[PDB]
Amino acid sequence: MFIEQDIQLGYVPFPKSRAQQYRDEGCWKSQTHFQLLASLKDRFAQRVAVIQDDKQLTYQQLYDYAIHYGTYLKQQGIRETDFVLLQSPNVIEVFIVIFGLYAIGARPVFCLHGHGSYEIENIARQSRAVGFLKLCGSANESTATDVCEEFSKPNFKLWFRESIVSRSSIEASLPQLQGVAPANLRAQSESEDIAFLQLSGGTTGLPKLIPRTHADYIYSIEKSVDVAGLTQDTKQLVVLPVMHNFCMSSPGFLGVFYVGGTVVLSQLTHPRVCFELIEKYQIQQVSLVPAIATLWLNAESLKDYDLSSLQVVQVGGAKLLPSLAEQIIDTLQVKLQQVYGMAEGLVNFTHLDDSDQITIQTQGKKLSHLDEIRIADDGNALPINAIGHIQTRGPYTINGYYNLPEINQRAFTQDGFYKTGDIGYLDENLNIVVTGREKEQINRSGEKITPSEIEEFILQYPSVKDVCVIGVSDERIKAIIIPKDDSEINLKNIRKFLISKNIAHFKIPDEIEVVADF
Ligand SMILES: O=C(O)c1cccc(O)c1O
Repeated sequence: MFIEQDIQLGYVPFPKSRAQQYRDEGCWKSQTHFQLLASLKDRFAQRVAVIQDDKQLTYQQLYDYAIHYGTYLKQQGIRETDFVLLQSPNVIEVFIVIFGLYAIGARPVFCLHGHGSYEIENIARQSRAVGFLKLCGSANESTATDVCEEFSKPNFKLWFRESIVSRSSIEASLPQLQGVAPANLRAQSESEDIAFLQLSGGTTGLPKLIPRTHADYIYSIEKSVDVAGLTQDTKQLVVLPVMHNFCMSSPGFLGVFYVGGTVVLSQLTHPRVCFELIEKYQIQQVSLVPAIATLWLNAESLKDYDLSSLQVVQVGGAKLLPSLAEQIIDTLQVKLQQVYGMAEGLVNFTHLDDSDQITIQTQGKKLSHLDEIRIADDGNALPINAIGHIQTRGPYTINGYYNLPEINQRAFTQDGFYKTGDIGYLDENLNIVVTGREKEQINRSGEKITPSEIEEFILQYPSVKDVCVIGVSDERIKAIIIPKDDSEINLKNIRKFLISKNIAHFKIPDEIEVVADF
């Protein structure tokens, strides 16, 4: 079985007990991403799935192009369970390449547009990817081979390097299909096999690989569809990066596909462009982050377009100020829907029948009744209305990043809960309220220190069992160390140990404290 090899390659699977419950309860279903697409072509063949400028794909056309492009990848040497990096802006051909890979059982590795070669190089190595597919909005951008020529080290195993330039027609975007006869392409992947790798939030360093299976990702999409209220008449505007988990599935373009609705792709966030598309296509839903909502609400063009069709606006990132939330609701005359989610798994939505106050003040309810949210104090669970470290496990939450055993020992609890790094509380209605991050960045005399970084090194000290690197005002760096009982755990020795390891001088603790617990 593929899972046997995957485990040896760094995949941490769902424990057998928890996997059975998720089967028994009807969470995990038996469709891969491509079996889902086939059944969507069966139900919604002639419905428009995607629009981008003057290009458009019905569900039938999406499935046909995907078959064709999958046949081409197969002829080029891509094999089932191979990892392939996919970097792309918001162009319509990205849906052909995603499902083309799914059609032969290849495994996408989703990379944000705007990630540099520095990010691509480490992701390619860590995933052992054999391919890099890069889509370009124009003939000016860097091709897949241009990016690979920037690597510091050769990567011989990443031998497939293909670029697609998005042009005025789909047929002209995929000229390599011209000499390929479409194939009955048959992958043997099961729904519980790994479907793809996502990337974690890359604000503090190199992104981590996140393995999702078909069954658990499609389950999350099914649930998101219900809570966002999507139907086959839904028209959704896509302004966020297509490669990002939010835009993909919360409820994302996959949620719209799932119901036979229409996705409208814009390469741009510019207010006037988006307002025009909303008016033109009578868009009813859009997902935003606060920075885009601020841009829209302060545009003086707001009054020049008919935005009457807007019904719901998702806002994700868990960093939405109540004042802006209320401005969103009243200015756009929509139901606000806050989304607190993460590529690693758990997603929380406010509900469409929620009071406006709840949508203003909270990030709503977990997708699954089998989702488990622990607000941890020392590790112990806290009651309602107590602020603590948000931890989670459930039917679509990863049990480990891919091919990262040392990080995994730290990013998950002993009983297998994912540690989000966020703090917050569950209120009286069981709505999550995110109030901040567990360990923010320290401002030590100009330098910005990532606590997680200093913690990793200090954990390489033999007698150390736990450390928490915090900042004090003056800002100084303090390390709270829990010993395994060692007088050699002291400031001078820890500092010299870190210097010897060649960390940045400006990231060494200025103070130590050896306690028995936090
Ligand atoms: O990564 C995120 O911030 C995010 C936000 C909302 C919904 C999601 O699925 C996410 O991954």
